[PDB]
Amino acid sequence: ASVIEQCQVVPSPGSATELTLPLTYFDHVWLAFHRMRRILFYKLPISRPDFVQTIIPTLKDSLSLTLKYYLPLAGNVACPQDWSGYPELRYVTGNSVSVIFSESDMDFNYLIGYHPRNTKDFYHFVPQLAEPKDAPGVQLAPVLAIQVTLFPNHGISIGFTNHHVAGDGATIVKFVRAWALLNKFGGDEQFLANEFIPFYDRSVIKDPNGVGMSIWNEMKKYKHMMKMSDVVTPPDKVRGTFIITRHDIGKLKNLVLTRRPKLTHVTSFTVTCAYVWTCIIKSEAATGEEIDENGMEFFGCAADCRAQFNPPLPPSYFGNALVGYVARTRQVDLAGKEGFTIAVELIGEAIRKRMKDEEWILSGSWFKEYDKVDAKRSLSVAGSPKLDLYAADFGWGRPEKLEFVSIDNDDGISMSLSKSKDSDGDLEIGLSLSKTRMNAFAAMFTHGISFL
Amino acid sequence: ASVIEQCQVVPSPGSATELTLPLTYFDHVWLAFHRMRRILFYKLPISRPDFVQTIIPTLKDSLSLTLKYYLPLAGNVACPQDWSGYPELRYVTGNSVSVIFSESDMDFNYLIGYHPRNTKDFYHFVPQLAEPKDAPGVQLAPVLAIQVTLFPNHGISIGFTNHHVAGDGATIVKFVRAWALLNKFGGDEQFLANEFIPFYDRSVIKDPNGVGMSIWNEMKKYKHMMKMSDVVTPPDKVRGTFIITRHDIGKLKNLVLTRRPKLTHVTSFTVTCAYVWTCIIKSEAATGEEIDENGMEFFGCAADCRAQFNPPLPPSYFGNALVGYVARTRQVDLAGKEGFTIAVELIGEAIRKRMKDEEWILSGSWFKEYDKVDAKRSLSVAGSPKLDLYAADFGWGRPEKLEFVSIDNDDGISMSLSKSKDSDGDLEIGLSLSKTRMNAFAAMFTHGISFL
Repeated sequence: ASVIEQCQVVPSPGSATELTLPLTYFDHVWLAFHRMRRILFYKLPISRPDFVQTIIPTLKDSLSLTLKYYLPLAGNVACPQDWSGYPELRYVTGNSVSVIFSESDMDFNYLIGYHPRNTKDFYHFVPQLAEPKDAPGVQLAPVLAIQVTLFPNHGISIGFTNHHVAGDGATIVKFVRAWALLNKFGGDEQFLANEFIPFYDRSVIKDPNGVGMSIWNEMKKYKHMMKMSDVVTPPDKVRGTFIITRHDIGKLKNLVLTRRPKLTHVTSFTVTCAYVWTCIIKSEAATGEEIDENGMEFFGCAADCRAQFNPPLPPSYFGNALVGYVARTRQVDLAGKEGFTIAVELIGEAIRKRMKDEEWILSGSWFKEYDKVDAKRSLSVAGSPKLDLYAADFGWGRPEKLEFVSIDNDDGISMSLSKSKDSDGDLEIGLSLSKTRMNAFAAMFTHGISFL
Repeated sequence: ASVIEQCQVVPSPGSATELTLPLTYFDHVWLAFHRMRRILFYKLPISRPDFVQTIIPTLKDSLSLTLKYYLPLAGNVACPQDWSGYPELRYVTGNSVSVIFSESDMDFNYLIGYHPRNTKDFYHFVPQLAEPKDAPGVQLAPVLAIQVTLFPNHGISIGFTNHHVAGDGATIVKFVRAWALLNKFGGDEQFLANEFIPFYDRSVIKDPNGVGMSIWNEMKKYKHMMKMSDVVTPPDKVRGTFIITRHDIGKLKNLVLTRRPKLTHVTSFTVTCAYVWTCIIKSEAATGEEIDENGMEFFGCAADCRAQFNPPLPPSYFGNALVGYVARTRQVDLAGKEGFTIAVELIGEAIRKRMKDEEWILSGSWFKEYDKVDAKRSLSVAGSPKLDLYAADFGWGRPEKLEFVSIDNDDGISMSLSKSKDSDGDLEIGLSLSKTRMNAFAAMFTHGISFL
């Protein structure tokens, strides 16, 4: 149910008029990627009246204020039509962010549970995101849209939809964080920490090998691959959160040590993913299935490159700086007894390999050449322990539940990962699966840990 | 394919002519129970000729010799037709054991694997067991039948079918053991250990409370319940062995100690069953299922009573001396995280309760009154770690694989348990399940231990 659309939410008075940003080679690939959807739920004893009275005006302000900092987010990513080259992120005085305030009679308490919940109901709280308009010899595409949604008496949700080409994940979260700060302290910029102020000037993304060009004036020939429209198809899968616990991580690390006592790279992340990985693989057998126990199996994830020789890139640099790491193995051994130990070996050495490896980013940019993986047989991680979007206090306190809605659309299994709401060192795992798989998996997760 | 039936295999020259044994209250209940089927496989480079030349005559001898000791096994259990009372085990000079030697072109190596195997193919190697004949005012039923089966070039199987009213499990295994000894040493009785010589005279089964009568002249009214005929229906389920390992048991015991550091009763048996129990319960959820997480769940098993104040019953006493122990709990908690710990608590205290408790056997014989359990929602254990039927060396060495075929027919989940073939302290778990359940379970078993 719709309350008021602010088709416009322009950046605050003091904002610049020109901001156009040509895409780094980091940005290019995301053009062929679907859009990102996150929701934040906030438990509140809020009435409708004062949602309209307060929440709207105050959010409306604090937002525009935010955008004066995170300017491209009102912008539009320009996409070249002929073989002229250079996609830019463009912002011009006039264009703005679409936000919708809606009200909803759905069970809040249900939605914010950790128990598996019908995946299709989360699309109601994430904005749909406008259709492409035209400029000369180019076409523009909205980069961000917000839905704020009241649950009379229980809380507010805040949905976000955005193009990965603009954002980063690291970059988008900084932005929410900052918007929250700005609302929380009623737009006193003296509260906006250095860390939440974006750093724009590119070229600090040095590119000697002309890969920004190369990695593009070649994609430039497959535009049907780069869907410019945001087309959402909610699937019937099921979405549930899993909490692996400070202690339990410890126990896992402990297990590794004992068994394979080499290995420098045994971090929380890598035990966690390694654990999930084996549960996925193991839980599949459980659901009566024809599976090639001999076929290869993949795990992948995106780094964040800002730590990079030269001087490590300013931790506020705006675009994308993701690079993918991939692990691989036959299912046979991943499903057999020393599977978790092997999982940790692989995932770990996937990272320990291409770390301070600047060459492989800039040169041998066949970082863009990890294209012999079976998307269908793989496991992709979304977030990062580092990213604490649970810190996004808007004034109504921290959130009750996070949902990374766009882990759904992936062609073969994707998992969210963030810090717990609650206990310092615990982690949240998000998953989106067929109800029977989900059942299978929830039982494997819960079984292994209980022997730890 | 049939080679030669010895419709007769009478006991050796020196045998007694009269042996009739009235049933203890231990024996009565087994009248309403289906028959027991076990197979032993022996890996051998054996040709057909010398199977006929040697194996047959030699087995044929050693067997009759054995039966001169274990006499009732040629007998017939008499079943009263009018309300006169007293079922007896009867043997008379003349009656004998039916044995069949057959040959088979099925893959031996397949059958003796631990991998799940089509349950229906094991009925080919266990004898069918004759139809009831008549005596005046009574009807007789064969108590035992043997099938010996050649696999040209790979081995011999030895199937057994028998009425639980005669045997015991403890009693039947002693008997195989003894037959093996007798063949192995070419019928030199000086090799037959005191332990393998049955003790017959009852009344050492003291009964002051007249329960032999009571617990019968009441069953005496439901004879359609006591199927006198052996009617076999092979089901399509799947049968696979699981090896929990000396070490792994240790690790489990260790886990208990740490968590619930009270509890005297934490034996291998009770961790093992407790473990399986939780895997059963947990693996059911995995297979997309409607299940009452609030409904009660049972575990049961048969003791062996020979250790019993008076003087503990001669360890060779012939009949049955089984009593059932039952544990119970809601599925909810058995499937949740402290499930295995709770499993051990329950199973353990089920035993630690009615141990040296002679009263509860003789008096309060409402040991026979454990009849509020949901057979459908329960887990029944067959064998015992003690019983080493792997020691049955006939001369061709110890066996390659044991199969307790009659764990199939149970109305809700039954598991075999014996010593490993191989490593001193490891245990074998037998199960018979629907292929999808079986898959589910094999993955749970294998997952939990790998974190141990």
